[PDB]
Amino acid sequence: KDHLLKYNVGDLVWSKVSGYPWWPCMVSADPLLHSYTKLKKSARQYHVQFFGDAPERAWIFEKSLVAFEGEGQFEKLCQESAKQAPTKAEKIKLLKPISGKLRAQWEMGIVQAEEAASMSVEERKAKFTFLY
Ligand SMILES: N#Cc1ccc(C(=O)N(Cc2cccs2)C2CC2)cc1
Repeated sequence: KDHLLKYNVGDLVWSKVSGYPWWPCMVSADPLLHSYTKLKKSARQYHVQFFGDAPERAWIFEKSLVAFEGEGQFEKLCQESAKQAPTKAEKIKLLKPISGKLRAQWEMGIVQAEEAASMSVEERKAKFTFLY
């Protein structure tokens, strides 16, 4: 059913998790379930790996994903998420630039994602699929 789906394994995406900035990810298979997409059964989720020195993984709703082209998208993603926010505290935090450990890790993720973007889907799957 790959053709009916917005993303496939190896596609680079930005993911939005509450309390975190938009983060560079790669759509991948769940190491235990062996699936990359599912219905939580009307809304679609995708399994993603978060790039960086301390990688993580999650099932994310399609509405919290944006196709990754590059770092230049980040500014508009922050602005759009801020305008879409209900609470004033949420808006303020979204536009506040990342700092410390998290900023360094986000930058490491970008570096990894940009290398992955320059490769074919097959090549990046082989190189950037973090085992679990
Ligand atoms: N290198 C690195 C790094 C990777 C991941 C995260 C991270 O905690 N989350 C939240 C999570 C949701 C589910 C599992 S983890 C991601 C950024 C949103 C932080 C740093």
